[PDB]
Amino acid sequence: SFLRRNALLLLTVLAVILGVVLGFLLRPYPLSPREVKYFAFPGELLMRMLKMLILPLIVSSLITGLASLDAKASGRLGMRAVVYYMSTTIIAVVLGIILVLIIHPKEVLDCFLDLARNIFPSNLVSAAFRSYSTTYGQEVEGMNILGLVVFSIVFGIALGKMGEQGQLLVDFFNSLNEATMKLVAIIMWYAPLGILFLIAGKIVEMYMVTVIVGLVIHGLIVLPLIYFLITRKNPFVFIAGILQALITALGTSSSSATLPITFKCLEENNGVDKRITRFVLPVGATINMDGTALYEAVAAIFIAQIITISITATAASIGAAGIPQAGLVTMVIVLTAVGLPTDDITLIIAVDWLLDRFRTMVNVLGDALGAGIVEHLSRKELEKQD
Amino acid sequence: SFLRRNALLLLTVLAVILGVVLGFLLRPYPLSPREVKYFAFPGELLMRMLKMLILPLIVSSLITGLASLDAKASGRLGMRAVVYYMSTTIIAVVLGIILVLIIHPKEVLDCFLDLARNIFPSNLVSAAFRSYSTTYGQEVEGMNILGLVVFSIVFGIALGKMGEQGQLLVDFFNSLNEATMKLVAIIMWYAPLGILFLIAGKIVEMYMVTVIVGLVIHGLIVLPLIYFLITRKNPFVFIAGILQALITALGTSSSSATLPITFKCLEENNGVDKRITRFVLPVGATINMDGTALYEAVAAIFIAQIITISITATAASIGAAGIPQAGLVTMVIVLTAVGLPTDDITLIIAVDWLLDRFRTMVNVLGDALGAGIVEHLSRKELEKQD
Amino acid sequence: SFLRRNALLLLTVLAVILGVVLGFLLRPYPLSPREVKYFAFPGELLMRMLKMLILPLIVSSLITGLASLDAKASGRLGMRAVVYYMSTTIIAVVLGIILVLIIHPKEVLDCFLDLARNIFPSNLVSAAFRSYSTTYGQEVEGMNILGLVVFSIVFGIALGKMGEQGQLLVDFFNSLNEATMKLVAIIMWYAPLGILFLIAGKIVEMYMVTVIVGLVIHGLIVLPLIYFLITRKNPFVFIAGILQALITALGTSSSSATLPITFKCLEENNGVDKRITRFVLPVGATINMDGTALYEAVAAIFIAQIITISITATAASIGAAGIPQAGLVTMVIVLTAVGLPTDDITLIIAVDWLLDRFRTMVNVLGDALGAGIVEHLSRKELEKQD
Ligand SMILES: COc1ccc([C@@H]2C(C#N)=C(N)OC3=C2C(=O)C[C@@H](c2cccc4ccccc24)C3)cc1
Ligand SMILES: COc1ccc([C@@H]2C(C#N)=C(N)OC3=C2C(=O)C[C@@H](c2cccc4ccccc24)C3)cc1
Ligand SMILES: COc1ccc([C@@H]2C(C#N)=C(N)OC3=C2C(=O)C[C@@H](c2cccc4ccccc24)C3)cc1
Ligand SMILES: [Ba+2]
Ligand SMILES: [Ba+2]
Ligand SMILES: [Ba+2]
Ligand SMILES: [Ba+2]
Ligand SMILES: [Ba+2]
Ligand SMILES: [Ba+2]
Ligand SMILES: [Rb+]
Ligand SMILES: [Rb+]
Ligand SMILES: [Rb+]
Repeated sequence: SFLRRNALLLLTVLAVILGVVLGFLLRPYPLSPREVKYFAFPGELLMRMLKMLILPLIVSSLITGLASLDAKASGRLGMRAVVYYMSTTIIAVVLGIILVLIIHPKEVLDCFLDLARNIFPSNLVSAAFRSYSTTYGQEVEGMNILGLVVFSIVFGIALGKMGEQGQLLVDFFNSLNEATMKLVAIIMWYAPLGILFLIAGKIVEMYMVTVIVGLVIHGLIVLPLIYFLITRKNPFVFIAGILQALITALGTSSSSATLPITFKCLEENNGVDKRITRFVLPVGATINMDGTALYEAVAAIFIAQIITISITATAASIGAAGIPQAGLVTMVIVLTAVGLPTDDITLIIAVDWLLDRFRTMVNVLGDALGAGIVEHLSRKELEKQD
Repeated sequence: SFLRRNALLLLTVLAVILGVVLGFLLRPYPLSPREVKYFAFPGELLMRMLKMLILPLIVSSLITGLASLDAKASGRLGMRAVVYYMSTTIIAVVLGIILVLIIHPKEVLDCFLDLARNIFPSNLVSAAFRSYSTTYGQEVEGMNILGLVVFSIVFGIALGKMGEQGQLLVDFFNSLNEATMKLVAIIMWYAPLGILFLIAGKIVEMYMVTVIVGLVIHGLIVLPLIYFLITRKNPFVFIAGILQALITALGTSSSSATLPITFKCLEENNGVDKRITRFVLPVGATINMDGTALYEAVAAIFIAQIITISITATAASIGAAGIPQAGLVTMVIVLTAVGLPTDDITLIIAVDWLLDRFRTMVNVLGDALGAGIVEHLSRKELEKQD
Repeated sequence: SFLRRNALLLLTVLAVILGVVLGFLLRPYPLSPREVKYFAFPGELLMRMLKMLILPLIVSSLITGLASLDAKASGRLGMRAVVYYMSTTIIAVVLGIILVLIIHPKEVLDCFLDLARNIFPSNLVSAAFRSYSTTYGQEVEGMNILGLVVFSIVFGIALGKMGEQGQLLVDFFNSLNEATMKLVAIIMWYAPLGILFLIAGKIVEMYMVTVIVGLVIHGLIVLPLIYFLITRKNPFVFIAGILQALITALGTSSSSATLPITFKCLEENNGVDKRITRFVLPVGATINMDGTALYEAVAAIFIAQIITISITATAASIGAAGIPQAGLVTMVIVLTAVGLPTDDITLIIAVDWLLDRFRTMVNVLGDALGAGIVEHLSRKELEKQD
């Protein structure tokens, strides 16, 4: 009965172990890294299929998400969601400093300007695939999620204040979100074939231990106890539904790439209201620092062998939303403010390929558990609409 | 009562004087021009917020603008609008020659080919952010307004001939125009904070006098007397409404960047019919040469110290719609036809930063006063639809 | 009466002869090839006008084409269409080997990977104008038709399974297809002026004979006899309607560029059902190899003076959908698998300018005659919907 009910998640569990085993079976690499790319190809296709659906999901989710909700109420439960994104990050930043205290193993100012320049895009067509970042054309390949999310929020809320006239395109983007979420059903089945070929190509190439210690204790103790404190419901039962999304989080290593799956794992598996998931999930894929700030704060102290380092590490990953090799460049810029050499970066690249997979896993769990706290803390607002 | 009724325009007047004063207070610049960019940043954000809204306003304005109007009648009042864009330019070109007579202070052929190549875009997605211009990829960053306006006009009129089937997406773009015009309400409030920081960063760096003499006499005598001749109504009362747009025209220095504000200053402040503003304003932001041809014709004679120079100067700025540093490159190409050195251009760049602000001010007033003449000369066509 | 009924096709026939005559009248070229570009300009404008309409036609045709049809039935008549695209190619590849037997006159593996990478686009906005192809950014200018067609098919069929919710945007893209097909009426009239100036600029610059022999025998014997075998109707009567599209196929030399005209020549001239033309024509503009594989297979044997060469030549042109100079680069990659020098390519470029015009003519006829066979072999499926 277990193999019949939960069939696809047992396949992804089989894909993780088979991906490690087959990868370790073909570990002595006599072939050039060019041939490794040809081997990791079936997993590379899944990423293209997922990246395809990021843009028409993020745009359509928020536009309907802020329109379905009253402009006055949505602005209030939105501030309630900010409470989660700020508190969990504060505890994580604090946890990172204690973690290195017991077990010790482009300009800086320009990144705060590029983040503000990315928030308000110059062209929405250019925002859909090019992100702004000052270089010495500043626009470079990689979706400007921070700009599209900002426009979608103010555009979506403008439709809530429109009513009669606005009703047309709101029904359009809801049908569009339903269309893009009907394409995700097929992408979920290609995931086992993808993941096993994707992680196998990435394996064939004490700080590492420090990171996982803090990441697991935050995702299994800190975050679930925050959920149990307000909702008064078991967190593992909520975790059981989002299992098909948390396993893919390791393979994808991007919260944006897993967003189409994470959406179905909350709306279908756990049974969470669409009106709040469409409001929490897109913002959470960029604003949430729970896992990525906890990874970057530990990275700064390890190579050095306090308030200024934390703020710079936060504004780094928010500025580099879904751009390829985001963690690689952001760690360089954060070292200019502290005054540390860039020679140590040549070693963390050969260890980030497995550590970034767990970084996303905490980030995806945070947005999912965040929506669970939001739903319970906004039940009266949701009943007002019905 | 005056401070209560007209509050935001008194703030922009305060922003202009405070922008000059604070700029002159911090005039001795010990900092590198890189730091000037960081200072002019709050005004740089307003430009990104305005450029954001250009594209979804221009596309949606014309599509509904030509569909709401009868395909037979719209084609006729359109020719009536061409009468304005041709006559005012002829008088301006003539005024420029008299102005230099009393007070004397890529190829040419390729620009006429690039203009024709820009009119019909090869790809509408590429047209939304890349303009065609031959270089020795010809497509370069900067919206192809000339191509999007052309498509929107023939696409919008195709919906007027569609009727029943076409009614769906016409109601979509009208709701979309209403959405983009509901976002402009917040951008209008960021303008005082923007303008004061934007003009201050631009101040810290007899021909100049000749230009303003011709520009003021055209905008305060020539254009208002043309309005008073047909409408038989006071032009200053019409100018009083568009005050919030004319002040921003100095700061933005682009007729396209001020189009979202100019739209509200005509539809809300002066109380002009949407059906004709959506028809006159987008075309006027590119086709109108009243101020920019009057600036370029005087530029040619001053550095030289007749029919061929005027036509080449007209087709230059129409070809370079909203592309950055349009006046800088177009003045180089116009000198090849007359046979004059490019050494004189190194001096006008340090004076254009204040002169281009008044160039746009005449251009924005021309499109606004043009719509006023169009409304009065097409009252019977508008009554036919009701 | 003949000049009155069929007026525009007699003009395009006049354009072909006048284009050759005027071109041969101005054959001794004393002007640099830069001036030839300025001469071929009125035909260059038609191509921009046609390329403009490719993207909003391909996207809107398939989305409504798979939604109007039942998800179960469409998947079946789709397999019936694959029968045509596979059988006609098999006969063509076989015909090419017999044609060279009687009358004898980036990596290879990467192209099979790039084709799979193009099928699933990473970003739909980027897919609308940039195609993926590995180079040693892989994304380069030229519409990713293979990616947009794939998305449109799975997105369109997702709307058929949506019903009530999906009904909104399906009526949108059908009105949009009707809009883009109402713009094509004016482009059809610019074609005679275009073609005569476009072919004249291309003329002023035994293998050639071998190609036309096989191309004419396939398009006038093989393909029409396949039509007459199933439909039991005269093929020349069906060819008579699509005459306005077949003449333009010579001028455009691209099946995608002629798609907007080919659509009207089937829906209006021959009177074919929209539901199947919108399903056959976009796929046929890329997947069909009837003419282009017959051109490339003969190209390999001529320069050499069997199963491995045919498969590589097929996957080459499908990978290079509508990208400029597709036949030039694909012939280089196919020679690496066989092991032949690239010195022979410097001669075929000066002969492809007339041979590629007939290559498309066979490809356009194949898609048109394919739709004719599909309609007759799916009459019962079409009656089920009514
Ligand atoms: C800096 O990064 C952000 C931007 C937004 C948010 C919140 C959020 C989430 N999650 C969503 N979906 O909507 C709103 C939020 C508000 O705080 C306020 C709320 C809102 C209401 C009314 C007018 C607004 C005008 C501008 C911005 C937000 C507005 C909408 C959080 C972080
Ligand atoms: C060269 O730059 C331009 C293009 C257009 C215009 C006029 C205009 C303004 N303002 C608008 N909104 O629509 C039309 C205009 C016509 O003259 C004619 C009118 C029109 C009616 C019917 C069919 C047409 C077909 C092609 C072009 C315009 C057409 C529309 C002016 C300058
Ligand atoms: C490789 O290049 C292609 C892709 C598609 C096609 C066929 C086609 C044509 N012509 C169209 N318009 O739709 C479908 C086709 C199917 O074979 C199958 C059919 C279909 C039905 C149901 C689910 C599908 C899921 C994925 C792909 C096709 C699907 C749609 C042919 C070649
Ligand atoms: Ba957080
Ligand atoms: Ba509402
Ligand atoms: Ba004018
Ligand atoms: Ba109408
Ligand atoms: Ba075929
Ligand atoms: Ba249906
Ligand atoms: Rb990541
Ligand atoms: Rb300007
Ligand atoms: Rb071709």
